[PDB]
Amino acid sequence: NFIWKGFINMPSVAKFVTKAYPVSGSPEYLTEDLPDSIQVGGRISPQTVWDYVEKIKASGTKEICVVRFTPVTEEDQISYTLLFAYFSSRKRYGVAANNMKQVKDMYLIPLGATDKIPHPLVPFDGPGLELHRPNLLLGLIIRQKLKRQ
Repeated sequence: NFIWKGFINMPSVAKFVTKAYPVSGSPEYLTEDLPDSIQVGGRISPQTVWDYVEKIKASGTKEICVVRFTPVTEEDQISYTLLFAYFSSRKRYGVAANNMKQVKDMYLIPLGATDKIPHPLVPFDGPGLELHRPNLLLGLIIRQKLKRQ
């Protein structure tokens, strides 16, 4: 199942619809906690500003929910690729500006072909990403627990 379907809008440049699939959180109903359109507020220094995720981790098998985005239409895939191309070229991450209900901060991570997988997210605990991937935009959010029902 897709956990969330909705828009990812960076004004003018990338505006598109995308489905969100779990990568490092247990998937059981979280569409409640997310709006329909995600406005991209700006940027953040990914290569150094790992530290905020590191500051979050207190325990042993602690997850912050990380999802991958797939565009639903051939049309969405162009805008998708533009937003990816936008951040990947500049070596920055996207940041969401929208009223964040229980989410404090949310980030879009352009993941292309990395030899070492961005280290501070790799321990997934639950699902995970495949080795044969396209260029992917990931959503960085919050989960805790695993098997819900």
